[PDB]
Amino acid sequence: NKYKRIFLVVMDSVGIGEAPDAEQFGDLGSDTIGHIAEHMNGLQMPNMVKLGLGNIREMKGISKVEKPLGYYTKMQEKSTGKDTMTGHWEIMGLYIDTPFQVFPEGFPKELLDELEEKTGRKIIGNKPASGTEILDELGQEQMETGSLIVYTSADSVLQIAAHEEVVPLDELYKICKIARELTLDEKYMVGRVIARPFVGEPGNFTRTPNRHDYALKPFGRTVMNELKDSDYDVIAIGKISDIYDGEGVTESLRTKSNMDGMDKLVDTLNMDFTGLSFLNLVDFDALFGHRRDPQGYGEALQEYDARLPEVFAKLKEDDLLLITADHGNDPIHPGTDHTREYVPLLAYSPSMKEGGQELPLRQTFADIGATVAENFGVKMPEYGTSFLNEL
Ligand SMILES: [Mn+2]
Ligand SMILES: [Mn+2]
Ligand SMILES: [Mn+2]
Repeated sequence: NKYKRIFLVVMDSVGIGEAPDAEQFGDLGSDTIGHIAEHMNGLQMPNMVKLGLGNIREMKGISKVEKPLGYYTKMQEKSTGKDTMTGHWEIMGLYIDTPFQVFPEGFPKELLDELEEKTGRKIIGNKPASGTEILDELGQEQMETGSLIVYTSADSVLQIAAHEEVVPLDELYKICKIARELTLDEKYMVGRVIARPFVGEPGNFTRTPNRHDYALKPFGRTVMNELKDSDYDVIAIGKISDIYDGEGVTESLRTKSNMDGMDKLVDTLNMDFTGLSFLNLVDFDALFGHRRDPQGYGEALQEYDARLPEVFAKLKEDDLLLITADHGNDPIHPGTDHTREYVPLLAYSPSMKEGGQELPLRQTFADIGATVAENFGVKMPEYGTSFLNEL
């Protein structure tokens, strides 16, 4: 193998400007990093800059360097959707025609009608809400009626809340499995059905650790599957395992924050493995992009950047670091959805003694999967063109 270990970091939602097909999505003008940089009066990301972020695109506080540490370019999404699952599935070598849906005005009556028809239970709520908001509003009604609180977030999810002392956990799980079947329908296609059991009393409801997720498997066998099948390590950090529903994963490390994600990345650098370590930094999307909070987003990017020099120090000659994103989520954009954007790609190994160069623009995110597959000599994905030889 050219590289013994590849460290792949997805800065979730960290887009680098509207894609050629942004108009289709109502995403004209979208620019995640650029708008944040403007809000911050210049972003402080000296390490990403050293890698060549400004060489991809110059933005406020983010300038090009003469000798970037590694190779750089951006990637264009080929799949139809701009959601997390589509982006990640494409990165690992797939092409996804059918987009996952979001529901800012709640779910269509037709879906909720069938769920009622199959479960024998009434549905209340049917809107985007945090767990706390929806429970304060409807928790008491739920307890008194045995109805199901159905709600969503800004992402492609269908969440079902029920009090553990009113709806048995096992019954809630059965209901979520029914909802999971009904939502395998392109009209209602949600990435994830989530059981949200809760306990307590009016004015004091708490969601329990008995949350269960019902995800769809990737629409194809991914480069991760092939790595696992060839006895390579595939270490998933953060939301990665969930995003792929465990497919191709050999070890999964849960994280609770971006900083914790970087700590686990550091943990994997200290591990003797051969294969892939794959981190998702989710705070960018979950805490800042969807909440349209450019200040919080900017601070998070600066916090992430400050962690990088330790990563640089731990990389070996036969390690490769890949940093990218899965879509945009411009925190100064209308609405709460993601934005259709190019994503940055930075590829760095300490063995690049003379620094890196510009790569041709990646015409699909699957170019990452193809590169990983070629490196480890496993079956090449159907989509994607490897840039391994360019490095
Ligand atoms: Mn938009
Ligand atoms: Mn995402
Ligand atoms: Mn999102």
